[PDB]
Amino acid sequence: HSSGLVPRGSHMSTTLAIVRLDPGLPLPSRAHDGDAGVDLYSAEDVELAPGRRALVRTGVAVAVPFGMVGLVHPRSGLATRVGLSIVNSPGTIDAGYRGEIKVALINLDPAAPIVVHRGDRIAQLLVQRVELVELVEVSSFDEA
Amino acid sequence: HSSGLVPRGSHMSTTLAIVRLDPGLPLPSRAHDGDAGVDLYSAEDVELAPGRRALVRTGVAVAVPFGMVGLVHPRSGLATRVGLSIVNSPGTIDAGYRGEIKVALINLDPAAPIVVHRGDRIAQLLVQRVELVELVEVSSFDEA
Amino acid sequence: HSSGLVPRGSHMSTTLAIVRLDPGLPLPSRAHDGDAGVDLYSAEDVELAPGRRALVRTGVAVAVPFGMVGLVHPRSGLATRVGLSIVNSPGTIDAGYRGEIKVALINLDPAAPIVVHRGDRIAQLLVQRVELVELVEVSSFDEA
Ligand SMILES: O=c1ccn([C@H]2C[C@H](O)[C@@H](COP(=O)(O)NP(=O)(O)OP(=O)(O)O)O2)c(=O)[nH]1
Ligand SMILES: O=c1ccn([C@H]2C[C@H](O)[C@@H](COP(=O)(O)NP(=O)(O)OP(=O)(O)O)O2)c(=O)[nH]1
Ligand SMILES: O=c1ccn([C@H]2C[C@H](O)[C@@H](COP(=O)(O)NP(=O)(O)OP(=O)(O)O)O2)c(=O)[nH]1
Ligand SMILES: [Mg+2]
Ligand SMILES: [Mg+2]
Ligand SMILES: [Mg+2]
Repeated sequence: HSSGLVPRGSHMSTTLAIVRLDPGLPLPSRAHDGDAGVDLYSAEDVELAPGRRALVRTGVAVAVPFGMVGLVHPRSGLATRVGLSIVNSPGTIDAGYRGEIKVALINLDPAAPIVVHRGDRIAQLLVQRVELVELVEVSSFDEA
Repeated sequence: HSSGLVPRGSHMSTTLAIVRLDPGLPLPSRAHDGDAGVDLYSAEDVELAPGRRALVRTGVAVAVPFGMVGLVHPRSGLATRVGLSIVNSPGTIDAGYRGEIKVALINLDPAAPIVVHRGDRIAQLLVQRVELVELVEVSSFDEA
Repeated sequence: HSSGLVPRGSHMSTTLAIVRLDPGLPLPSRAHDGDAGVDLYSAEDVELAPGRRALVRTGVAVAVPFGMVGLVHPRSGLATRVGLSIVNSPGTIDAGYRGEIKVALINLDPAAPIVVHRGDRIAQLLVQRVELVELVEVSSFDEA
């Protein structure tokens, strides 16, 4: 009945430890139930003239579980409306990283600068399993 | 023997409900067996001068299963040949979305405009599981 | 005790067959334990003036398992420092592909050209499961 009970269908759902390096920002959350991503905030004010990029602090650190990856995606609304993107998209956040998550925002508009404010939602963070593959070198795919 | 039988190795393979909002376009399909993506069509004719972007209608809506994500990726051929990309790539399609899938195409060529026609394959849609992570705020990764 | 023993927690970890088409380059490896990606090398020297793109040979071919996808992501360091990106990111490598992996590098800097050398780490390759979804066409999401 209350939300502290893990419902049967979410028994196996994983936890992500997070430190709010900038406690002034809300915890990242999912916009709606079942949303793939939790939105990351900007800790900072930044203006991007057309074509410029910035490495923007999000004020969070996370501990992606071993066997998993964090993935930093552009929001579609800002992408379409003003041409905001992420140079290294999808940003790859490794299980072992304990640093601050940073977003390499870029202005892909021709002519209009983008102003981002501290407390704006600038990206989305997903968490997926990844295959930590063992390479097997072969001389031909025949043999494999 | 016939294709209506789910082969043992595909017993668990998931279904994706789709509505062809624009019934004039073929259903998205995989180019070859085991292909990660089904190709999305453009419902529309659009010309992108260098550096410009457009939000292009695909004529489909989908129901990504709960626990899953739809992911909209650029095709590599158009990317290399004419510099076509997707501003918000990888496009994030949430389980709860029942709208039309739209592709934010962008011309990354310097000098040559891209012409897209209705019925062109402009992107690829993948479907993956996602971890709907429960955030656990900690003051340090020690504690976690 | 020795590394030839598959530790219990990695019993199920998957193998990826690889051919070094250019045996002069090291095998792709993970920068640290639990890293999502193995770094791909450039087989070639290439200079990208601002805004230009190139399809760069990596000197490898791989056999992504059936049920899986290879994903080619930008490195964040080069993305931020010099504006290097990948036009079709995330590059989609299909299970059935046995060709050379190629990286569609692009210079997103305004003004400074990027020089890549043979033996530079230019991208990262991830491997994930993918849902080879069966489309089910419906006239409305009601019915589904
Ligand atoms: O390439 C895309 C990406 C998203 N979408 C749709 C589906 C997705 O569930 C919805 C929201 O995507 P984002 O969360 O990336 N956009 P934004 O964060 O700007 O809007 P919202 O506040 O709706 O989450 O937009 C597309 O049609 N095409
Ligand atoms: O970054 C990439 C992406 C793809 N590829 C190769 C492997 C992949 O299986 C193949 C096809 O990729 P796309 O489906 O993204 N390209 P496209 O749709 O233009 O061609 P096709 O008609 O072959 O699917 O191209 C690369 O070598 N590097
Ligand atoms: O969008 C990003 C991407 C990465 N990162 C951090 C987390 C990740 O684990 C770390 C390394 O990312 P890359 O491997 O993509 N960068 P690079 O290969 O340049 O550096 P390294 O040599 O550290 O792997 O950088 C971010 O903070 N934001
Ligand atoms: Mg959103
Ligand atoms: Mg294709
Ligand atoms: Mg790296």
